[PDB]
Amino acid sequence: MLDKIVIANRGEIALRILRACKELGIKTVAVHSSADRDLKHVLLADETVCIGPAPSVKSYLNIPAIISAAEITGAVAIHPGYGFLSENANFAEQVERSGFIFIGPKAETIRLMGDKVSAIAAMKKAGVPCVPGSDGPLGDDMDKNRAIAKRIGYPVIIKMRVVRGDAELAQSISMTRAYMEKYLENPRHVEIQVLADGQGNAIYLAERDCSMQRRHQKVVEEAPAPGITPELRRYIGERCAKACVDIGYRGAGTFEFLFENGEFYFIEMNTRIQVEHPVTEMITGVDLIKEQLRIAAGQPLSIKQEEVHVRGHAVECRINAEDPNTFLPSPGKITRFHAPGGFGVRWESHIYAGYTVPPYYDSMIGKLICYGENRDVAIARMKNALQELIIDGIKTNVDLQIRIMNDENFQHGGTNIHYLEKKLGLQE
Amino acid sequence: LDKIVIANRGEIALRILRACKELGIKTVAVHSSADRDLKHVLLADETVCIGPAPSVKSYLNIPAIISAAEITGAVAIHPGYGFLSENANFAEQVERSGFIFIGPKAETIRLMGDKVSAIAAMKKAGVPCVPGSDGPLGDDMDKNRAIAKRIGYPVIIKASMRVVRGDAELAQSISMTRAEANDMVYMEKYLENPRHVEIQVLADGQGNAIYLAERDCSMQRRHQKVVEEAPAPGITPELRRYIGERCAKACVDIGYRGAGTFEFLFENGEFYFIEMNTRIQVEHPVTEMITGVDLIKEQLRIAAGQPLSIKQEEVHVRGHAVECRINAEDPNTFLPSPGKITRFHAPGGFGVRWESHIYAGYTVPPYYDSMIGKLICYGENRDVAIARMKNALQELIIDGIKTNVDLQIRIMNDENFQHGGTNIHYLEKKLGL
Repeated sequence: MLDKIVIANRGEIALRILRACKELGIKTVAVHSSADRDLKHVLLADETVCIGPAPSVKSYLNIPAIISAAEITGAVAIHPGYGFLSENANFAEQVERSGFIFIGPKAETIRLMGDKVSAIAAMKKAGVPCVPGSDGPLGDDMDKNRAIAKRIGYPVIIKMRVVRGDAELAQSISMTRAYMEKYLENPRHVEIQVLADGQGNAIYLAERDCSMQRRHQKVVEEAPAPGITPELRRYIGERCAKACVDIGYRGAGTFEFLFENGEFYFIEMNTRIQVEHPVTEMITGVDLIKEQLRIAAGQPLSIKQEEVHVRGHAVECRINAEDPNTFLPSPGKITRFHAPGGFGVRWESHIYAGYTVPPYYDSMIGKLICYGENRDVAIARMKNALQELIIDGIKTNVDLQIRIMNDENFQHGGTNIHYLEKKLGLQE
Repeated sequence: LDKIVIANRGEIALRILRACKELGIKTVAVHSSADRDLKHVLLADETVCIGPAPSVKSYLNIPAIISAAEITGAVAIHPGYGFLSENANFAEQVERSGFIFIGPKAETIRLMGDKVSAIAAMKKAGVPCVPGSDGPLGDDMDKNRAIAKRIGYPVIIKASMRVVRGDAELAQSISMTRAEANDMVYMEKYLENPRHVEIQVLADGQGNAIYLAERDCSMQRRHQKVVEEAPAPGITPELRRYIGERCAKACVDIGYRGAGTFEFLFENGEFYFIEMNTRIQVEHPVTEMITGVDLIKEQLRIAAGQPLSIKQEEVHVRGHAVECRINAEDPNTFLPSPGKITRFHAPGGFGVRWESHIYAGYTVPPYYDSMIGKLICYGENRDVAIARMKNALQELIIDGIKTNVDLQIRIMNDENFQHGGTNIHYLEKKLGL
């Protein structure tokens, strides 16, 4: 076990990491911006270091400042959390080069997956399903061209016009010039959790559905994904796990796919922990942060795939300080706060009564996660929980969350990536 | 069930209210005037002030409770734990008044409510009880020693402090015991260092009953439970099945209906019946963690007439759970220590469950008990559960009053508690009581 580590992050995720550390007896060092002196985790850490002024560029994105805090404290490793420098290669490189342990994949691995090109290339070489297309630009031979569209399967997209049958091809292409790709009108956002030890072992931890989005930002997450069967689960899961090995992946990562008509289409890989990891912990019982830490300590993968069992259902609602009708950040002082409690209710947040939400950072202030033996139960608990939560002083999206829980479509399951914006009338 | 009355207060009342909500059941909160601000009361569908502060006048007031049910059109009453939960007259009146009592029948309450009757009934069903001479002792030393040999020393001679540890002192203790005290004496097995292991059951009132593993509640202070855990350390699947089956049988035998618990003394691999709690217990959540069953919802299903949903084969023990009761009390006297909570922060995290009605600004009344919350942590193993509890206790903030938080931390820090299997006297010994 790692003796002591630096938590290069803030807010919710910093507190989540802190608890994992404490459970394993790892000392913690909280680096913070002058404006986060009062963060809950800061108050609970073994040591603290002010790394700069408020602005992330000056604090949280200040590499030298974080490396230094590692060095002066005698820390052995650094945990980037999510966001910030978690997917910054330079950072990782430096960390190691500086003699520290980066709690994530290798910098090479990040570069690899960081670039969309190298990424799909690797995924195809790996056997992971990517979006089908022309495989290079198209020409004049519409006798030819139409042959590939057939192969692709309408509807197709010329890139950007959409075509559905032979007929509209010609003009479509012609008025376009003025590549081809398979078109996914109503897909779901399905992503797979993986863990690899760098030592050749890799397992997948089922999937999560994150279709409820606004501006390409996940608002509600759930696991497992409704409609996904074991075979489908196994097919994709195995493939993701194989890819890990192929690319020499180390740590926790997520393969995100678009899902439609029983098929998956690789979008990207997050080479780090995600916001929504808790839903997976609930249905599998695996603590993902602890595994991260173990893998970092050079330990082999403790879990065997056949040991990974999905039970029950879990839902996550992100709680943000923002005006629910403008969607404008809503920084401020929380005057009154009451967290929900009970069987199957998990609350992940650094906020407390009298805490002031700075304006400098992102608007997510907490995550509420409910688990049940089934989806209906999970949902029912969520509703209750949302009603117990109190957060006064600022505007939040609690009411919206409650409206989603109350949506028939949501309750039935299977809504697509467009539903939310559409339900809100964000299509205009 | 359409609507029910929560005939309790505090944490348990909130516990129940959440279960009714998930089930779509309508809630009626009855409260004393001093309990206007309870969290559950504020969340209930309907509220009714049944009396002034004092329990005798509100919570224990039968006719007030019943009337509240009538006027609201409720179909059942949930007694919770304590108060009137094990009061046969109450159960009886409830039913005769046209409401379903969420608990066993009054007769069962009476039966198990009388030690004599209870023991009597358990022996019958093959539930292990404390061994004894089964009737007064005669003046034949040959047979007396035979009885003592049968039970196993040490024994204690009771008349209708001496510990008999062998044959050499038997005769003298018996004589000496009569010389002192009708005047007849009896012998009983002496249990020097037992643990307190209790078995959780559910019965539908239709021939089905299941056991849901057990709980170790050995950490007690002045006979009050401080920490509870499940499963009990050192209990094998064999030993579990053995006592579990016995207890399910006793249920059928007595025609038990609802949630109930059989408490035992456990020593040297044996169980010895102490008593049966004919209601849900404070410590039920640790069972829910490791089995995944919502006991409060099952009590409601059962009351609705549903038979058991779970089959014994479907009951699985997974992980470990530890519960720390949190009380507002005087550290010397242990009496309630009432007042205004100025600052409050609850712990959170994976495997962390907090059961409490308290909140910042909330005032703890002097009228009731000192319990203000229950913190339960779960882990894939006991060690993890403890670690989590240690951290959770550190995050918990309750200002403005005196609580037993420090004592809980000391306990979690105890080497013996960490080793596990301490007995019923450990806590007081440690504390010097």
